Amino acid sequence: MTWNFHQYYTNRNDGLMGKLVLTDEEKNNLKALRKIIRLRTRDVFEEAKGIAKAVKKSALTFEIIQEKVSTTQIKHLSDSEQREVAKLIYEMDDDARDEFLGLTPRFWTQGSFQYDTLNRPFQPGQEMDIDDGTYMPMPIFESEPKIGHSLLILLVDASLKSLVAENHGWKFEAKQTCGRIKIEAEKTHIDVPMYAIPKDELDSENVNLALREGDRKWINSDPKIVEDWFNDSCIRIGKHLRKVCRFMKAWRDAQWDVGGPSSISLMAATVNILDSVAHDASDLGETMKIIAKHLPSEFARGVESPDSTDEKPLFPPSYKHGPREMDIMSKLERLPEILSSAESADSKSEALKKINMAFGNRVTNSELIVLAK
Ligand SMILES: CN1c2c([nH]c(N)nc2=O)NC[C@@H]1CNc1ccc(C(=O)N[C@@H](CCC(=O)N[C@@H](CCC(=O)O)C(=O)O)C(=O)O)cc1
Ligand SMILES: [Mg+2]
Repeated sequence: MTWNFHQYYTNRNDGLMGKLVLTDEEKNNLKALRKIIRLRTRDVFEEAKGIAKAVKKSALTFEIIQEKVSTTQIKHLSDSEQREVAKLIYEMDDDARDEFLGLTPRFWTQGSFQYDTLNRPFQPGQEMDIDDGTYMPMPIFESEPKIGHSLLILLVDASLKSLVAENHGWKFEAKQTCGRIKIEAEKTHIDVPMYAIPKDELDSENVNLALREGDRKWINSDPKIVEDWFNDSCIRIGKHLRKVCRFMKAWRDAQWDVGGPSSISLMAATVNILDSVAHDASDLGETMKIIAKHLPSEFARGVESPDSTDEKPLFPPSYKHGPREMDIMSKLERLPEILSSAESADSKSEALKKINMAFGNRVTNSELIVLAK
């Protein structure tokens, strides 16, 4: 009794991959959602820039500026927020207004869904986490850019909130790093962080994330850093990297209804292990056992972000562990034992049941599990 699980994992119909990967349709529906947001955000900025251009032509009273604001999509903000938008437009200097009039919101063409490892949600209440940033090409700024933090966030909020008003089942929720649209019926939420970038390329640093609460209004955070890291890793290691990342993310979804380690911490740890430990990429069952064996050590040490400019660990080191991190360490230690137990189970039926204690009950096809060669 030594069971092989390579097809349990990799089978694109009945295997774990077949249960995790979104259909071409479901993917296109997320793309459609994403497109609706981007269009509305662009539309809102035009409406606002429309008012700004009228002010450049003639400096209107605040009352007239406010009336114009009130009949834009910005009408979906509160009264005080509309006043604030109208006041910011009223207060613009010539230099600032010309900047604003040249600003159109930008979106990332290279962005995939979770580095192309977005899994179908497993447990009831679990939702797909989709991020689509809005990039604001502006002059490089020291503290604050000509176009203010406040105005930009208000306009993005107006965009998201105006969509929420026109679409039943949608809700808005403001977060630290982003505005969020939650669509519970579609088990989906999409986060719209807002970044400031240089007008002329020059993209290394000076990607600035807008923070909604607190003293710092902007922080340096370039999502391209982690994206490049991971894409390069997949090239260096092989096509199985994304698969094993999907599997660990699925394991996480199965072990915790809410909570568990971040997907990125699992990706960083998995990459570290596959770079440093011999494995056979032709057997994902053997490969997963190798990953399972080494994860506890990766997490115990704390998981460093692949972005060297991020001082905060993706997962805390052992000495900073509370009940939640202790819980996570505990399940990580169980994982390699679960995989070995499945491997030596009495039957196909039992082997499936045991491995499904790691990844949840999804795969129903025991025939994917085969007697070892
Ligand atoms: C890559 N980048 C980069 C960054 N950082 C670093 N460190 N290195 C980098 O290389 N960050 C940002 C930078 C972004 N590059 C971009 C360049 C252009 C665009 C862009 O979306 N342009 C259009 C969008 C409108 C549209 O197409 N509308 C469509 C539909 C819009 C839709 O839904 O998609 C229409 O006509 O209807 C525009 O100019 O308005 C988006 C991103
Ligand atoms: Mg998100």
